[PDB]
Amino acid sequence: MRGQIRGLEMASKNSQDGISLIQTAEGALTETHAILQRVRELVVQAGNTGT
Amino acid sequence: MRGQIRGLEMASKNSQDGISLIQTAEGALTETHAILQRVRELVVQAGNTGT
Repeated sequence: MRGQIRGLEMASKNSQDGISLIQTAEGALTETHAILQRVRELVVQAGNTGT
Repeated sequence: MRGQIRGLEMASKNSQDGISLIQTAEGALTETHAILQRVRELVVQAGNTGT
């Protein structure tokens, strides 16, 4: 039982680290996203403004 | 949705620029027009005044 409890607690640590990682990469993709929003503004604005 | 909203707003800008362009060229043709009115006055007045 102490085996399972200790290993499980350290597993909780492991999982929280995972939450950290995925949180970082996610916010990174959020920035990527907003940038690409600006990109579409620059593809509409680079519609040659028609010509 | 933010894609469509942003791109659409900048599209409104694009269209208003188009309104500007067409407004300019239109007023130019208006001047051309009135000039050609004077031209017909000068083709009637250059009817040789008959002779």
